[PDB]
Amino acid sequence: EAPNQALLRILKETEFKKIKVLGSGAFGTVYKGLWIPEGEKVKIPVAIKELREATSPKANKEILDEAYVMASVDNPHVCRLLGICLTSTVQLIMQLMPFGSLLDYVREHKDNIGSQYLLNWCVQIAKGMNYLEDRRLVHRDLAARNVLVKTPQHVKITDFGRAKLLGAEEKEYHAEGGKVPIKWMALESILHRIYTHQSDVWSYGVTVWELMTFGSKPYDGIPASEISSILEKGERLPQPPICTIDVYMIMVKCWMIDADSRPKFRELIIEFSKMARDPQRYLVIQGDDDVVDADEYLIPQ
Ligand SMILES: COc1cc(N2CCC(N3CCN(C)CC3)CC2)c(NC(=O)C(Cl)Cl)cc1Nc1ncc(Cl)c(Nc2ccccc2P(C)(C)=O)n1
Repeated sequence: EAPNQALLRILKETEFKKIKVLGSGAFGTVYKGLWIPEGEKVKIPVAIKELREATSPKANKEILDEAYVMASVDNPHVCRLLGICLTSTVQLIMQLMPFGSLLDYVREHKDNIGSQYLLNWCVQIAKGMNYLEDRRLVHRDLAARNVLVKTPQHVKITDFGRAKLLGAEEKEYHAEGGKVPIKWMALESILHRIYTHQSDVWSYGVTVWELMTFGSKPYDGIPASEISSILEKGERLPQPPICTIDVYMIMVKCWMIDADSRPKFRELIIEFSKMARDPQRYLVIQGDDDVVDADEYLIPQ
């Protein structure tokens, strides 16, 4: 019920210069690029997104909605929406995450530092979510894929297409149909489309399991239609090899059926925080020019 005094910044399409095409597909097309606030003497590196290329006026609904959310978040572990450009096709100008998705990164570099990296990432993602929990925001699509790498030491949560902001008396979002990422999703949601902050904890568990397994596919082989029952019988993802019981037990708590006996993000920070002060006790792995980054180009507005 608090007034969302966020500022939406509209950018002249001339101020920035597309440069290459990082990925394309469902989202549409993301372009590595560069933004030069005029008469400002900084060059800010950016991703520039547009959903494919067809008019589809229902699409701009969705773009302008993710832009609404991102405009309303500001945390060191959540993606910064920089502004939009009101071209025929509407574009989201976002901060460039130079190292790509965490999913890729862990896959590409299975020579990944032990918990120092792994458990540090676990802390930073819990901080990210706990913030959205303050902001009464429910991500509904937490996954290794949707976490970007600014540096190997600093990650941020992205992709707010499915995000929903709870009203001041909304425990759950009661969603319509659609294609949903079934393997990352609480059961109460897979069955009753009831999404919650605690449902987001479950997706945090699958994400952690993704990182601990260096990129494995949840329930690989299984067909998503099965998942609902599989998890109803009592089944869960396995204990990843490098995982001590201490870590694996935390993952398993995020996957309880009663969502109120699942742990809270503020606790997840604390616990992983503790573990990351003695990383090797918990994770066992063999061998352990005018540019300004956006995190320093603070509001000219
Ligand atoms: C500029 O660095 C990036 C590089 C890449 N690669 C991946 C491999 C990479 N190799 C070099 C660096 N290390 C060491 C790893 C390997 C080079 C090219 C990607 N692509 C992916 O990691 C997959 Cl997704 Cl192809 C991204 C970015 N950067 C970026 N920044 C902001 C956003 Cl908002 C974004 N979104 C975005 C971008 C693409 C697709 C989808 C999405 P969305 C809207 C759904 O989040 N990307």
